[PDB]
Amino acid sequence: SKGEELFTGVVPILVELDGDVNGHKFSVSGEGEGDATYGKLTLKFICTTGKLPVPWPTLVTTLVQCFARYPDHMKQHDFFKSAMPEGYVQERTIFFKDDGNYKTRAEVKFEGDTLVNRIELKGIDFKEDGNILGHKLEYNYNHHKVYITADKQKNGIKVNFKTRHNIEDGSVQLADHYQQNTPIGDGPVLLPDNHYLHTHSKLSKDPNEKRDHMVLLEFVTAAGITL
Repeated sequence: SKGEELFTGVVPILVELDGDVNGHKFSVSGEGEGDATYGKLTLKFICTTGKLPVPWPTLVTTLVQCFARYPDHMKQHDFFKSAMPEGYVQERTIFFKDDGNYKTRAEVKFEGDTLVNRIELKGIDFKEDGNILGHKLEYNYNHHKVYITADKQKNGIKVNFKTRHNIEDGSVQLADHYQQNTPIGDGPVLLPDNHYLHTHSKLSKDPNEKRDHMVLLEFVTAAGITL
């Protein structure tokens, strides 16, 4: 796709998120780069409003699937790049098992040479002693399978997946993600056959960063269509 040509090299990224979880407001800014040829993201995020009221790993999925590596035989199924530069709206509900949920709405698009992801998040019905507000999740991240199907009548896609977050005591907090993406522009997009993305992420810290933050290294590769 024409949009695909925008990802042939290293692309700078800006992320902005305004959140409100059980009335606790906060803001996060991130910057870094994506190299879709390798399916690779490197990003650093800061909470600019003070301490983050939720654990960092709960925000990873919210905080640019246009950087996925699509193998050559699957390039016709890459909705995300095909929507660029005009971009797409990405909406989710994330249901944390036995706990509250996030609803998110984001716009992902190019502004000059930069891929921007701007997001609004609202969290409700969380338990004060739960694993989220109680900060009981370990600072790490698992590997997931992100399922994608077409939504032709909206000229977009529907996406679903579950993430697994290690809890300090050895149990696992599940989060069911249900997601919809729509193009911002009117132009044609690639509507894919059913497939999925493999993800894996490493979370770390900057030893010189005093603010509450998260350093992230992530790899995303499309699969599920046979070669």
